[PDB]
Amino acid sequence: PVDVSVSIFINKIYGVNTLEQTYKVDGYIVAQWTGKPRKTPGDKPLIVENTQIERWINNGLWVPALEFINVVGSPDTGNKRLMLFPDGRVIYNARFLGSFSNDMDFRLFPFDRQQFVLELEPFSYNNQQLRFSDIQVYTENIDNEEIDEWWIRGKASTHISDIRYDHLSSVQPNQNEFSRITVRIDAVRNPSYYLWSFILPLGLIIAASWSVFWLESFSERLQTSFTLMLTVVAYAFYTSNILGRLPYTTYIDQMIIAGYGSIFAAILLIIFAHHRQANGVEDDLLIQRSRLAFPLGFLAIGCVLVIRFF
Amino acid sequence: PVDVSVSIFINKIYGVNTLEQTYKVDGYIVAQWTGKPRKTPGDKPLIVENTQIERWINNGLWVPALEFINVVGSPDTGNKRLMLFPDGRVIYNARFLGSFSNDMDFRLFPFDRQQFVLELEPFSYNNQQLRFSDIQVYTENIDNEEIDEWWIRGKASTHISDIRYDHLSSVQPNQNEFSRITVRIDAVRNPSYYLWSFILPLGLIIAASWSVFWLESFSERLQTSFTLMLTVVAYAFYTSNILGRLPYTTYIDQMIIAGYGSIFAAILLIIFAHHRQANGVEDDLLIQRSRLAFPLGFLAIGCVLVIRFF
Amino acid sequence: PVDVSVSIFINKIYGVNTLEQTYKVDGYIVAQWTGKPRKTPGDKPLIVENTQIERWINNGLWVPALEFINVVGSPDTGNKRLMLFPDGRVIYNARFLGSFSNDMDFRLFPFDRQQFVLELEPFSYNNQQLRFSDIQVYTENIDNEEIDEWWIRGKASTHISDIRYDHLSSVQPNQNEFSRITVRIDAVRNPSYYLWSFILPLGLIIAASWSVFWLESFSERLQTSFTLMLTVVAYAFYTSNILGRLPYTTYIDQMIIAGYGSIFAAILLIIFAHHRQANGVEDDLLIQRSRLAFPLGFLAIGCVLVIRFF
Amino acid sequence: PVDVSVSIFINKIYGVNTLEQTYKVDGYIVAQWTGKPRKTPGDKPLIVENTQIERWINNGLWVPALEFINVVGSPDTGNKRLMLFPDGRVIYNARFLGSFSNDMDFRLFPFDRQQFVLELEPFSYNNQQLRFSDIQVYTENIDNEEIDEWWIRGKASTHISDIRYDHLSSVQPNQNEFSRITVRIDAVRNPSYYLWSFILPLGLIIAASWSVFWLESFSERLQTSFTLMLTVVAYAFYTSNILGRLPYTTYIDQMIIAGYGSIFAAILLIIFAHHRQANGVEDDLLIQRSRLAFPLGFLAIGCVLVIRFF
Amino acid sequence: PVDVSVSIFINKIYGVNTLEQTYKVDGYIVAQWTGKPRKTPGDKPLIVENTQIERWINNGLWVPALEFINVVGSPDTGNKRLMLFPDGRVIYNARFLGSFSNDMDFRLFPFDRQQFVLELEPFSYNNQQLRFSDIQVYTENIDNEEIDEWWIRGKASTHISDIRYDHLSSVQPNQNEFSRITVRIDAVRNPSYYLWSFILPLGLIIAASWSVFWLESFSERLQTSFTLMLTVVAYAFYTSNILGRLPYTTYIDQMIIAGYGSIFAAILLIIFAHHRQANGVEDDLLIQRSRLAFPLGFLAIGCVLVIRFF
Ligand code: NA
Ligand code: NA
Repeated sequence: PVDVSVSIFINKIYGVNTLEQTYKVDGYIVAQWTGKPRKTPGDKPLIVENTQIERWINNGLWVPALEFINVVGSPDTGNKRLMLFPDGRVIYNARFLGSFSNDMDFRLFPFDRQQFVLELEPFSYNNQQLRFSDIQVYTENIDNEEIDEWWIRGKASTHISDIRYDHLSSVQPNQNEFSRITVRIDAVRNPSYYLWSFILPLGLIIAASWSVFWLESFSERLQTSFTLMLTVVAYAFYTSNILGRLPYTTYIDQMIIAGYGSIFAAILLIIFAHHRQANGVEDDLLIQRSRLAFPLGFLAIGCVLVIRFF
Repeated sequence: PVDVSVSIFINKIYGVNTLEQTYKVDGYIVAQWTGKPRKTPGDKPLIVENTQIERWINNGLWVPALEFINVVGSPDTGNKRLMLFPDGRVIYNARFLGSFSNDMDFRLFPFDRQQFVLELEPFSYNNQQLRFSDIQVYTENIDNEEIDEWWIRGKASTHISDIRYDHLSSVQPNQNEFSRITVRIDAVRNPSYYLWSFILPLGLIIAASWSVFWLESFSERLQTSFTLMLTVVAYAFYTSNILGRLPYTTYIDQMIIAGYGSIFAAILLIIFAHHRQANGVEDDLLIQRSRLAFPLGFLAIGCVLVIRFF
Repeated sequence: PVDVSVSIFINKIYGVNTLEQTYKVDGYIVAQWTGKPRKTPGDKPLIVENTQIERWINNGLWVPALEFINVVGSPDTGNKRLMLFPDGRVIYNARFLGSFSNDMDFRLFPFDRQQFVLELEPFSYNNQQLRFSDIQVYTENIDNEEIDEWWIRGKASTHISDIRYDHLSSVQPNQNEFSRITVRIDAVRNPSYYLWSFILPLGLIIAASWSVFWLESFSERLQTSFTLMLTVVAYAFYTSNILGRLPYTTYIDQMIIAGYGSIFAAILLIIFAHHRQANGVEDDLLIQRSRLAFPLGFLAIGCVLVIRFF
Repeated sequence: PVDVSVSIFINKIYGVNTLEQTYKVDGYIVAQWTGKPRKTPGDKPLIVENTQIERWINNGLWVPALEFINVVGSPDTGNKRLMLFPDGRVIYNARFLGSFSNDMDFRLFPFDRQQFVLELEPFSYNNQQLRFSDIQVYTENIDNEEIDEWWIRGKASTHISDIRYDHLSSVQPNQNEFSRITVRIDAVRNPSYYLWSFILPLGLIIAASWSVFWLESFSERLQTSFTLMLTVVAYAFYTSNILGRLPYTTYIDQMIIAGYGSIFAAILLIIFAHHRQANGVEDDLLIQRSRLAFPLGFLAIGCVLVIRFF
Repeated sequence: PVDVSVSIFINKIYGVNTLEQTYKVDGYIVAQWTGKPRKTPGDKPLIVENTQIERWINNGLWVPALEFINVVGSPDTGNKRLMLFPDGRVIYNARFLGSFSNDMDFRLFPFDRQQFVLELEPFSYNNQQLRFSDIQVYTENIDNEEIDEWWIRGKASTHISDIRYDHLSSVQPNQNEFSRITVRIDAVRNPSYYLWSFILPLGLIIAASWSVFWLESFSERLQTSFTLMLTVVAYAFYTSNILGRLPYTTYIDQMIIAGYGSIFAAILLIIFAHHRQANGVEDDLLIQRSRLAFPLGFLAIGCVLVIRFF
């Protein structure tokens, strides 16, 4: 087998698209490995750039292709560099730019923690003939800085894994498992946008929809609460704006459903109160006396969700 | 004729676009077939990667092109591998990534069951000179896991079909039918998103638009019901958001039209009730007595649609 | 001159974009023509696939380029096949996929009938040296089936036309007119989507905006009619959603303007009625007596438009 | 210097995008020029198509590259034709398709007049070694017909200009000015869409918001005028839909701001009128007597803008 | 080391996308450097255009690749020119078109000042073998003119920087720092669009929501203020339209939150006023006496933000 040493440089991470579960990675790929010695002009290694590497491959150079597994489309390679040493180590450099896609789990969406994964494999050389020795990661341009809505934490977590591909069994019986390089880039979201943008105006709308309880006329109790109920229902599709069509709820989702329950229970309580007014002049007191206990109850449900879910 | 053995690996299915009737498939193609024996260096098969397969084709190697029928655009191939055995079997490997399009039928949209089809054909070699022997499918990375709004069930269903192309009749009279590989990937949707997102707030709006019947003043009976009627009409275009401009209705569509009928019959009943008030003080009882029977009627229409349609 | 026989296969029509006046066509191109005889291995015609046709062109083969006139961008060709017969007929096959654009006329939009046109020309060979003999069309996969909002009727209508290009006059004086292949694919829209989706809720809104005439209080006559008037105005941009910024009106457009006239005349009639109430207690009868005659009038305007326009 | 004769054919203009200031042009490029005589087979000029022009360039043919200046991206060339005459004139043909971008000035947007400009330059040959003799334009397929929202007027206006490029001064001291071909295609918009689509419903809304002055109750004067004021404010973003984020106003913009002034002055006048009602029963007459003079005033402001601006 | 002189021409800047933090740059690249002398036909330098530069590279010409660091995707190069002098200076010309991305800081968004940065580096040649001598910038076509929402100020600010790349340490121990060309293009936004488009209608809405204080009936004080409050809340997402999901607020954001505070404090003050009405007939004076002091207070908060923030 042949040892391979890979060094990775990450330029910038951008274009994180939760709707399509994609994100874009910029950087360079450097693969170092050792072969037979050769002769170079001078005692200095040879520089072979693009539209000249193919000529040396046609001469008989062995340059394996190292693909990326978790990409959509094709890695948009730029220039590519081949470095040839007389002593017998061959170094291939290229600038990738890939649109990477991976699984994400949005349970606690405003305060979520994700990771970016990079999965690299040789295309046709198994570890019995091409082994990845080690990788050292270079993340310094994005080491501690904020992506447009995500914060970065710490260094990269890396691992090389060996995975079996059963679909080569008819064409390569026993040696069909591949050395795979896996790199993790941890990332945490900034809650700040949603905190100043949605949970605040919703908070004011909930407060006004509670303050409607202090009124003393029936039309003011119903019509304003109805308009507020419909406009609160109109904010159901905020999660679908940023995220996909997720089968599970978030804090915005759970909060807005709790708001729905509050306003619907309020309008049912008012209707039941008027139905208890048999003559239209007998006044109930206990049924609107909930101005101070149930706000503590709603904050209690909120703090139970906060304590248990965190 | 020449036998061909194809083994298929499916990496991931994503980007299911019901609006354009497209979906994206990642994976690898492996075609195995047997020809004349040859000479290789060593007793080990030769590895010929990209920008070197064309040289061996120019040497006289017979590598047929196996296209995909049901794609939009072109399959975005990546690297391609040619495996050459001295004993006389030639194995071609390539990584496809295609945007696949096929028919879909959205009668029962929230609870629908679809399948993904892959249709492959050689470009110019009929089965009298190129026969597909068999295919074995490899679906393990996506064997039992949820696509972003679709669930996967079971293994792949495969079939090889032989179809006649009449447009080669002027250029190839009798032998113009092609061996086609067909692979089915069954998929079932998750109703969960729409269940928590749309049928619930619509349910609360219908319940409030019914609870308006318990009021005792004319302006409250009309104005709130009118605003609720217009906002219920405003949710007509929800199906057009996810789906296309379909000629047929769904459960959201049938439910929202039933809601339209309920609110329009309610407002007509209220107007007819006031017209029966000849003096403006004579009160009707039978015309608003439908508070308990017609909700059972609406649930009856719903359960009839549920029982008969399922 | 040289005869050319072209046979066309159409795979599927999709992606009809009325906003950009584009549509996508899938299929294969087959051009058959006769030249000088040659020598082949065996008595069987030679199969020359892609990345090998260029070598035979460099050998001295005459393969003309047959472009498409009415495309946007470039035809996304796939594989291409060259068929070489010893007796002297050369057959070129390729899989096109083009985004085709042509004129459309949307006078009667919900019930419109269009056609898809395919315009093909050789790039540089006039009919004095390259003549199109005939074409036979192959439309069987889409022969009788519904495109996502269009129905297909009958077979293809074809014609070969000879058109003069005056811009070669400085470079080719007398022989500058080109043989052009024209294929028509008739298509009719399905009215069903718009029939269940827009003309129905608009019908209910118009009916409610008429039923407001049966009320007996001024505020109920004005405020509800005003809200309904503004929401009917809000549906002006439905045509701009599907279609472009058309200089002419459709049935949705004419219907919604008729609705505008109805609601604006109604609110002016109510204001004029209240102005005729000099003391605020004198009641008019003739000015609201139009509950039964003018609905017949509005249906009369509708049926006049239906009878005359159809 | 070398004379060059260019003849231009324009196929169709489409995809005019005011938001990105782009438009798409289809057509062919024909460049005719005279060089040294040569030998051809027969007495007939040689036809050299694509993937064969490069071989003759490698033979020593001088084919300059004629780029387009005002494009975004790259001109999507199709086939390219080289015509070789024995007498010594070389004719290059190619089918371009470019996305062209240029300045536009939207002062009087609904009734605007623009022009399409085509700017062509050789890439590296100045007029001391490559001179453009003349151009004759061929616009017949689009000579008098309507683009989807633009009308075409007259023939093309052309000019060849010689412009200095100062950035070659370090590499070519004295001879660094380039012969540039400039073609103008005048175009005028059709006001019809906006005339039937926006200025009409806005006209009805303004008329209703004036007709609110004829009412006799305070709540009807305020609430309806408030809802109409907010929905008129809601139509502020119509210009941003079609156009960009322009620093200057249009007729829709000026009209909607005039509407804003009318409704805001009306609501301030009503509030001031009620404040002049000291006892709540004393009635003002002069403050609502403006039903007939200020509509003439608003039409006067409109006709002043029409007369002065046109 | 080898000196390199680079001259840059900028054609046009367009497509500034704050949502994706991208912008597009058009222009040409010219690199001048001196090598060994050679022989040319005549005493005039040789013109080598595209699809001929690669042949001279294969002959043994040393043409380094000068990439751009801060691009997304790949620079869409057009034609490329090589200029060869007999005396020994080699000049490479090419037309780039890149989508450039860089950091932006939107604290004071309507009145912001940004700069466009261009970062260029050789791909594999460090300054010990390739040194950038100097750069002279050519910005004349866009020297003083307005980009579609940005104004340009002054000349370009340029600097050449030398940056260490630690990821070549395993492959090149001591000499791994690269000469980088950095060009700054200062740009200032035009506040005019937002000034006439959003801060004006919001100003009228705030003025009407203040003028509601002059009314004398409870329903008019509540219902209109409630509808205005909800529609003011509805304009929260204006910043998200142009900008991204920013963690920090702007002047539109701070102004709209101040409006939220004004309307919510107003509705709470009205509710508290009615609660102070113990009998429903006792009238408060001090609680609505804030018609003249708190508008001065709101303008005071605005002018404090204006003075301190500027
Ligand atoms: Na009311
Ligand atoms: Na209302």
